[PDB]
Amino acid sequence: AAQTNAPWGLARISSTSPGTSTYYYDESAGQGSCVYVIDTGIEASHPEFEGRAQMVKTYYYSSRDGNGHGTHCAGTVGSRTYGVAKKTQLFGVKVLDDNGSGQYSTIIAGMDFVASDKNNRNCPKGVVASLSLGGGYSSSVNSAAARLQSSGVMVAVAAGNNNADARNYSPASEPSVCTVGASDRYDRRSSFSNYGSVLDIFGPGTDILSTWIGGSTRSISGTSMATPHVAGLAAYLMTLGKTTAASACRYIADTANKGDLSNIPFGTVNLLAYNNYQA
Ligand SMILES: N=C(N)N1CCCCC1
Repeated sequence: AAQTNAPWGLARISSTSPGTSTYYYDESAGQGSCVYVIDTGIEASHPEFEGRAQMVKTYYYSSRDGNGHGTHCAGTVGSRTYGVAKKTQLFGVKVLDDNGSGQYSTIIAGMDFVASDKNNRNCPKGVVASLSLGGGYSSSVNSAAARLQSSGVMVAVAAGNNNADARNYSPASEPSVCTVGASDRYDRRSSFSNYGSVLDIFGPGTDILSTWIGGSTRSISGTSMATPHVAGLAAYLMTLGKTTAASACRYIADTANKGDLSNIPFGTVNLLAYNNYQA
C-alpha cells in the first residue's frame, strides 16, 4: 500500500532517506494485532479510529480523554490517516488524569491490568502496549513494565523529554522493554529526547500530526510521539509474522536504519525504526 501526503513520521519509517511524504506499507496493516495505549485515554468515537478503538479501563472519575495526549498517541499507533498499523485494534487504559499526571501505583496497576486483560481479547497476531509516560527512577515501575513484557506483550516506552540519560527515568530504564527516543524530520535527535545506553531505538517525535480530542487533529512533539510509531510498527511486524512480542524490539533494532541520525551521544544507539517494506 502507499499513503501519499502522509505525516512525515509515517513516511520516515518506510524510507531509508528523510524528506519523503509517502508511507509505503503492507496492506495487512496490523490486522489481527492489538495495542494497549496506556495513557490519558482514547476518544474512541473519533472517526479516524473507524470503530477500532475502545476504552477498557480507567483509574479516574471518567473513561474519557479530557487531555488529548492518549488520543494523539493512539492515532499514531493505528488511526486511518495518522497511524502506523491502520487495521490494528486499540484498547485504552487511562492511568493518567486529564492534566497528564499519574501516580506510580496507578501506572503499575494499569500495566498489571493489561497483562491479565489481554487474556479476555481476541488478538491472534499478538499484543503490544505503548507507554508514552514516565517519571523518576522507580524499581517498582520498572518491574511492572518487565512483568508486562514477560506476560507476552511487546512493551514500548518513551525515553523521556529531559535531554538527559534515561537511566534515571522509569519505565524508560527497564532493560527488558523497548525504550524509544525521538527524532525530527531532518534525522536529528529531537532537542528534548533523552538518550543513553538504555535506549533501544528512535522514532519520529518532533512535530507529529495525529488525532486529538473533539474529533480534531494537531501536531505535537515528544518521545511520547515516537513511542507509538514503534508500538504500531511492532503490531504491524507481528501481523506479518516477521517477529513476536518477545523479539520485536530486537527485530526492530536489527532492521533499523543505522547511523543516519545526528547529535546522538556516544553510547546511545543510532537506530531509526524502519519497516523495510518492499512492494
Ligand atoms: N488515509 C489513509 N489511511 N491512507 C491514504 C492513502 C492510502 C492508504 C492510507
